[PDB]
Amino acid sequence: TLNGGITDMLTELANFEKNVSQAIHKYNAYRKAASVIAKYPHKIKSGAEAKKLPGVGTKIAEKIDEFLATGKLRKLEKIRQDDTSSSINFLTRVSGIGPSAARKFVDEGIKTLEDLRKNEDKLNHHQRIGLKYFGDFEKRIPREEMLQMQDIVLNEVKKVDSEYIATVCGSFRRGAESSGDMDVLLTHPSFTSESTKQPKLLHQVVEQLQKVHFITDTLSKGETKFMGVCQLPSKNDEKEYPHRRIDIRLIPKDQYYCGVLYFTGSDIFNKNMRAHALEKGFTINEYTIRPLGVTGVAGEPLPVDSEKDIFDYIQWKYREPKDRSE
DNA sequence: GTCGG
DNA sequence: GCTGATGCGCC
DNA sequence: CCGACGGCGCATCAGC
Ligand SMILES: Nc1ccn([C@H]2C[C@H](O)[C@@H](COP(=O)(O)OP(=O)(O)OP(=O)(O)O)O2)c(=O)n1
Ligand SMILES: [Cl-]
Ligand SMILES: [Cl-]
Ligand SMILES: [Cl-]
Ligand SMILES: [Mg+2]
Ligand SMILES: [Mg+2]
Ligand SMILES: [Mg+2]
Ligand code: NA
Ligand code: NA
Ligand code: NA
Repeated sequence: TLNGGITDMLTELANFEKNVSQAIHKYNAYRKAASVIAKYPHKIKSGAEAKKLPGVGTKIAEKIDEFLATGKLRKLEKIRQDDTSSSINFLTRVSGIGPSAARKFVDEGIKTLEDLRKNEDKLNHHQRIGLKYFGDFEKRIPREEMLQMQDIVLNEVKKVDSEYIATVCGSFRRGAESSGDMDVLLTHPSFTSESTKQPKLLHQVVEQLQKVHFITDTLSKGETKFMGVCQLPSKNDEKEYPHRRIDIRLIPKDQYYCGVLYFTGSDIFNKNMRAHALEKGFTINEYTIRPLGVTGVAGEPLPVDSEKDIFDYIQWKYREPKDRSE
């Protein structure tokens, strides 16, 4: 793609800052620069040209100058040749191992998948699951399979109570031809900002999905969020489907539009949308859009009747989910 | 790492 | 148990 | 050691 060299470089640096340096703001700066550069509709011919974009400063402009001149960056060469860095970065790819645990493990000489397997007693349940399905979770899900999964989920939710409404969000709702995982937004009339009437509204759905063997394991679970694992059933003498990650989020029904905006993403579109909201004097989360009063504190939630209404408050032209991907 | 108070 | 900080994760 | 930077759910740890 156009300017793919540059956005790959900046992404790789981003992941280094997050996973090795533990520098989440440098991670976020590298993410933002890559984002702006990717939507820039010309070939970047210099770092100066790039510097003009919001989120590109001197140091990134200089890196872009090097890469444009040489087709590589020495900094990233050194990082790739550092075995310790590589090991730490690699371990964070296990679901449940973040930058902190990855550094702890590598400090104790645990550097490979083999090592994690030999030292399974050192892992929490989440991590054990991340490891068990490490290969599967590296793979994307074709949209064809996402359709089957949607259909299993909607049907089983329908069977618990026909008043539930389940919406597959994330990259799927953005129309992607493959997805990293399944993200499901769930609402029920009994759960609103004003009132929780039923207990166990999420629980009911999860247990039903476990009962039909769709959901296979649980990473974490509370009253409104479920993180876990699921699997399509497969046909005889045909290899199984990979196990997949699934996220379910129960949102107050009167807050559907804020929730579906959050859960549709992308992640960087969300952060950028929320960033623009702050400079417009608003704050947005998955529940509400609120005005910022001086003293910092946010005021009452503003009424919202559509996804677009949230765009309106901050004066962004509406973006279809298609055009919310990076 | 970048931008803005 | 609490409050608050950290570590994991989600978009 | 200019500080903010998007915002939060679930699990767990420190200091009560
Ligand atoms: N864009 C910047 C740059 C620096 N600082 C901070 C860092 C210091 O804690 C404080 C005062 O730094 P200086 O004395 O360097 O700023 P001066 O304006 O006094 O420098 P000069 O003597 O160049 O005019 O401001 C800031 O708030 N915003
Ligand atoms: Cl940082
Ligand atoms: Cl809403
Ligand atoms: Cl809120
Ligand atoms: Mg997803
Ligand atoms: Mg997800
Ligand atoms: Mg994601
Ligand atoms: Na810039
Ligand atoms: Na991880
Ligand atoms: Na509108």
